[PDB]
Amino acid sequence: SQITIQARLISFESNRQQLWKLMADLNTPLINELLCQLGQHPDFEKWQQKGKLPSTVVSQLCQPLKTDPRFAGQPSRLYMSAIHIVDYIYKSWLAIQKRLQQQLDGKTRWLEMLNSDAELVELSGDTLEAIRVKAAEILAIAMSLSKTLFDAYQETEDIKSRSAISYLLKNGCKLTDKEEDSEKFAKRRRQVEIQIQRLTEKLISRMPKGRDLTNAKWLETLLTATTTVAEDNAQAKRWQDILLTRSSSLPFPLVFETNEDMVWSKNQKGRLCVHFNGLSDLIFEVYCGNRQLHWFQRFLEDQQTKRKSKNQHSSGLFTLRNGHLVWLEGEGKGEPWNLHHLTLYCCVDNRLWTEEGTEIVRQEKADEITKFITNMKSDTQQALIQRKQSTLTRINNSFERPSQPLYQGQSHILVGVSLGLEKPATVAVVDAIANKVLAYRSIKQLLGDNYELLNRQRRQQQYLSHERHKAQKNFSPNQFGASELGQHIDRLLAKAIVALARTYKAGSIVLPKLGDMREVVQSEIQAIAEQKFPGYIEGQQKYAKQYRVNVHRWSYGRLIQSIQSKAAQTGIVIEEGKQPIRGSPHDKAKELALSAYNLRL
DNA sequence: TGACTGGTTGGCCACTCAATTTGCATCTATATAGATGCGCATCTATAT
Repeated sequence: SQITIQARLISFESNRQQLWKLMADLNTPLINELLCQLGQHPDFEKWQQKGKLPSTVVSQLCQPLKTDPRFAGQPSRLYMSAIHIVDYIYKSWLAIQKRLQQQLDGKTRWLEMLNSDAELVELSGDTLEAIRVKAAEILAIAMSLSKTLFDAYQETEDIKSRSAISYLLKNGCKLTDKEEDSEKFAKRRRQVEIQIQRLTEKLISRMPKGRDLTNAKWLETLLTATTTVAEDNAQAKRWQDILLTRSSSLPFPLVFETNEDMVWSKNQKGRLCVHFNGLSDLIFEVYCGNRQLHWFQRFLEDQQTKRKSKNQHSSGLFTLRNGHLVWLEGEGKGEPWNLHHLTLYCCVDNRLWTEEGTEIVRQEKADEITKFITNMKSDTQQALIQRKQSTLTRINNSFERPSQPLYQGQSHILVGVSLGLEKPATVAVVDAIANKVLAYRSIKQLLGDNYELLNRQRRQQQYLSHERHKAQKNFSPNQFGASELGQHIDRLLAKAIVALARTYKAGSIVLPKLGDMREVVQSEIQAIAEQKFPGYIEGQQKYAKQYRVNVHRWSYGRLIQSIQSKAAQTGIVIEEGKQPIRGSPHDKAKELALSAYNLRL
């Protein structure tokens, strides 16, 4: 449901320079608090096993750095911004590492389980029919299915008769009469080996890096490498890998996770202003287009409404949720605080705009807070329960807000969206009780006046990829791509799909479980290419470049998110299902929506 | 007393095969104009 809106902040130099000095000084303990985990912390491998960072460890590394002679000059809210960012860095990276570990194991199982029909006969000492009969018994026992069969191979080895359980699993949890081609099986088993290899490589990841602004390592390395002689090829390359590294120009943003830690006001000139907790001397002026101003007026109205009411209304329902203050990169020459541009990005929960939507968040938080208090039931823990119960009481007192009746769709009408390489979207609206398609749309309809933009995107990707190649050979800085055009097209389709869902009173939009299509294609094309260029690895990589590149450029996750966002701002439910391997783009969309309807029970 | 601040859970070449075009040689079975030979009319001559 959340959105991010933005404004540039304007102030006189003294204020934009003082804030830069604090952020160039704050950017450094964001580096030192990474290193205090990256190599200093002894428990680190226990966290990599569990997949989660302990909720207090970054604060317990930061608390003694608050008096460090290098870091002591900063407000209490700038240290909380440091702790926030470093918590979110590790809390992300450990959660990436854990899903990779789980995938590697979850296929190391399957590379053991996957056997040819002849190997099952040898391993069982029995007929492939005896295996078909035992596979029929195992389905009769089971009737969670695929997991239950995996568990019944992980348990219940059963005098190697788990051979028949692998026979079900390789057949997609079904009986098969046909006996398989050993060349097709060799390609299949090789794809798993490739996925296993690729996972054992990706299992090791570069320990998350800090944004060093100082150039000190680079300058020290330059004067070392030019005046001294390396003792090894490894040392001479270690200096090369440092000297090639581009250094950052921007400090990490400030994060203000409490909405009240931004204070709003109106300037004499009638313009809006803002100030931050601990920087309450530095008034900043808001500059934003009238297409976004209504939120910045709402910020000040939410604040005035609470202050006019003796704090009896809660910022648990303030339209602003959190702010990220960032320096966007400028152009040309000048001091960093005169060259770059302070920009304030406000997280906003869009459903807090209206009274009917605010009531949803009131019920959502009142249920979550009630459960929290009953799960809790020590000294400061009682003070925390005072924060919570003052919220649980205050959240019932309403802000005066715009009214708009909630959208309601028919529980039987669904929009199916089918994504692919040639057709980025294609739509079928199904009445699932009639089994009747109400409408279909192809791309030429689904973004209408804008259909020239798909042809533009394909021209621009091809044109600009060649210009980047020509530019790199000359060391030109000019490096451009179609990324913002692809982002616009994915947003045009997201608006049109939801406008169509509203038009037909659909209860939900259905999006495919595409999963990691990029890795799957990379393994399939490799297992095939190894049969056509054996030993010539450069020829294996050249086999289907344009197909592999087009799959790595395929924006399916960004279109899926663009539709999710616009649907949840409108109130339409999102649902999911398996996308058919065969059929036209329409048939894919039709069967996808009907499948998601069948999954209701 | 209402402000401030602090808290905190595929490509380049070499080789092969079906085909399918084009040309030439060899029947072949009919169509068609010129010798050749009776079969009678017609004229001439000869005799009682």
